[PDB]
Amino acid sequence: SMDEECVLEAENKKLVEDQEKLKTELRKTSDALSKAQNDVMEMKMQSERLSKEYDQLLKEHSEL
Amino acid sequence: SMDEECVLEAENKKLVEDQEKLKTELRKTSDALSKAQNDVMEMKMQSERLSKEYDQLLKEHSEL
Repeated sequence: SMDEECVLEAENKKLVEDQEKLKTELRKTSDALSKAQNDVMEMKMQSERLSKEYDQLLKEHSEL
Repeated sequence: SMDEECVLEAENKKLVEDQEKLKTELRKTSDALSKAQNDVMEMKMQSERLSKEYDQLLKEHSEL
């Protein structure tokens, strides 16, 4: 009936609105996860580089 | 019409099901982010600690 349809329509508008909010939130959370995963990666290869230069410093002083 | 009603109904079902997919997906991502944020703090304190003894090691050798 026309009334049932108008209820379904109203419900569908609300669900689409909620889906937009949910997608937005998923998108932010997901970006944040990505950035954090890069930061952990960038700090590791940074840290490795640093340790190599550390050991090298020790050597510069162990071999004169 | 009854055709329209049946389409709206099908769409309503799909939207409710997708809403659950999105909620779970969000909950998982949020948990993963939580873990990665902890790893960032871990990574940080390691890298900074390393960097500090490196700067100290450099300072000890520097005066001309």
